[PDB]
Amino acid sequence: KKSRLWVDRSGTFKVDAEFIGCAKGKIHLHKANGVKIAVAADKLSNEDLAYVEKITGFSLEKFKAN
Repeated sequence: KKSRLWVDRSGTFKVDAEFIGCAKGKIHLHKANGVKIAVAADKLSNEDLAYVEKITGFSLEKFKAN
């Protein structure tokens, strides 16, 4: 795990970020730019979820749209 390029489901936004904590279905992210953001884990890309799954130990399969 390290500050990397995250992408949402639709590919509308891509962000450099590291995973800090996921809560209430959202992901708290700390960008490598030094900014802290909140990205919903359910409108995100499967790869990004698979990664945060590995950080957490949970499964975001349910959050993957396809």
